[PDB]
Formats: sequence, C-alpha cells, structure tokens
Amino acid sequence: ETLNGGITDMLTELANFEKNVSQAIHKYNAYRKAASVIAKYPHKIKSGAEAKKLPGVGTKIAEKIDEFLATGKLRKLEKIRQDDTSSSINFLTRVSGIGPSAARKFVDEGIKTLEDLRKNEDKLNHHQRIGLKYFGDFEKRIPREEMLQMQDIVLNEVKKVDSEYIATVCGSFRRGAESSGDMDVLLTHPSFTSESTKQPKLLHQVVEQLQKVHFITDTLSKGETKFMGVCQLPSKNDEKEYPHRRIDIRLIPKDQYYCGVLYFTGSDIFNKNMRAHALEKGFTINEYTIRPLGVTGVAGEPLPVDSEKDIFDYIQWKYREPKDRSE
DNA sequence: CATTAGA
DNA sequence: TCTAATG
Ligand code: NA
Ligand code: NA
Ligand SMILES: [Zn+2]
Ligand SMILES: [Zn+2]
Repeated sequence: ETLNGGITDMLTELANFEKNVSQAIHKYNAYRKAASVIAKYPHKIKSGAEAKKLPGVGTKIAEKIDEFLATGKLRKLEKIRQDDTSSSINFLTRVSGIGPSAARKFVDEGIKTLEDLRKNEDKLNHHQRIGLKYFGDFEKRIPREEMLQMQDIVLNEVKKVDSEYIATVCGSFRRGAESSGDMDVLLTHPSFTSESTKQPKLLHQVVEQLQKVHFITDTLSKGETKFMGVCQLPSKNDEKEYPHRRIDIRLIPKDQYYCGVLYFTGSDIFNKNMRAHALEKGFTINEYTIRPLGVTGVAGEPLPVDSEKDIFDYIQWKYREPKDRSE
C-alpha cells in the first residue's frame, strides 16, 4: 500500500505507456499483473530477485525493479516522461472523445497541440468537437452547491412530463460528495420493465424536455436507453455564466432499478464489499440484480426488489445510508 | 461489459 | 460489420 508503492507506480506508468504510445497490449498486460502481484506482497521488496520470486515477474521486470531500487529513478521512464510523441499522446487523450487510437493518429499528422486541434476541426467528429469546445469546463470539478441546483431542476421537468418518472442523481453526490466530475441521472418508469419490449420515447421525452428548457445544451450521444450530454445552469443575472457540465441519463426497467441504483452509487469498495458479502449470505449481486445461490456450484432466480433496502435485508445487512457507503 | 457512433 | 470510446 506504501511499502511497495513506487514499485507498483512505475509498473503502471510503464504498463500504461506500452498500451498507449506503442500498441503493445501484452507488455502492458505484463506490467500489470506484476504491478498487481507486487501490490499485495506483504513484504518490502528489496531486490528484484526477491520480486522475481513472484508470479508474473519475469527477468525484464526485475531488471527494472533493481534499477528503480538502486537509483531513485528509471531510464525508460526518464526517457518516456521526456519524449514528445508520447507526451503528446497522453495529452490529447484528455479530450472527451479522444482515445489513444485517434490520439496516435492525430500525432501522426502532427496534431500534437490544442490549437492543432482547432485548425483541424474538420478532422474531429461530433463528440470530439464538443470535447474541444468545453475542454476546460470538462476538466472542472462540479461543486455540490451546483449539483443541488441542477438536480433540483432535473427533478421537476422529470416530473412535469410524467408523474411516473422516478429519478435519481446517483454517484458521489449521492454519498454526500462535496463535488463530482459529472452528474448521473438514474432513471426508470413503471411502464418499462424487464419484459415490455422497450419504449424508446420514455428516455426521449425527457431529453427533449431538459433541452426545451436549456438545461441540455448538447448531444454527446443518444441511444434508446442511454444519453450522454452537456448541460449548464442558467447563467443568472449575468457576470457569472456556468461551466458546461458533463451529463448522463439512463432509462431503466423499473423492475431492476435499485440493484442498478445501488450499483451506480458505489463506492467501488462498498460494492465489492457489499458484493463480497451477498455471496456468503448465499447470493449473487449484479449491476441490475440479486439472485439466490444454489449449492450446485451456482444458481439463478432473480429476486423481488422494492428498494435499496430489500436487497440489504436479503443479504440481511445494516442499511448503510448512502452517505456512509464509503467502503 | 455494455452501449453508442462511425466508417 | 468491427472498432473506438465512455463509463
Ligand atoms: Na517468478
Ligand atoms: Na479522451
Ligand atoms: Zn517482510
Ligand atoms: Zn456520470
């Protein structure tokens, strides 16, 4: 956790770079299990030889380890860190819409800088355009203070349209987070469940709504169950116009909201932990459901869930307020 | 791990 | 169709 800190750190830098700059999946894939194994290893690694004892730790990796060990550095790192083509790839990637594929690609043409990205808007697709467009606003953390106003709003129109519209702003803000990266609206309605062959318009109405009011400024993407957008608070009595907020709204079968709500909220650890437990209690927990286990190794039979509660009850646990869904 | 663009 | 990108 801190005993094998650097070791894992460099391993990750190292892993990462393979996978981005070079399209070296495997080397990258190497750097990770190692980076993974060595993480756990309950003893302060003092030589590569020691590491080497490890599963996933080859000769190349340890080579590095010792090097890191001796000199509080690594050449491959100093070289990478330094190197432009690489620096540029990691950079550009920051644009919403820009993964490493396109990243390398642009570089190849020489769109290393941001301005580059500008003169080359033709070269960019829709998302990527909006990426570039709210480049700053996107890097920006969302103050709860605003999460509340937004949420506020979202709730009304959700309502103004149909009263059957059940909606939850999940995520960190759900667990009292003082800020968030983007607001996530978990949405379902009674007419939509496991069975009833969809009803695309259910998601659609609402997109149109928030939009009709100006909350939704743009379309990052929009499917029949998932919509990814840009939103923004009515820049008031002016002199202070709101930053464009990243937003996501997802339509759900009502019959499987909660496991999904549970899910969406996290944290990852409460999850994995809540997830670890269900199993003991003789169950199976998923991004949408909870099934009973059957000694035959496994089982099925998706249980009836009427609240974040029921699920707990199931695995018979203490209801943990979202606020304390911390770990 | 699943959903959406897009080519 | 696959292949990228988000989450
Ligand atoms: Na080994
Ligand atoms: Na990106
Ligand atoms: Zn020890
Ligand atoms: Zn989100």
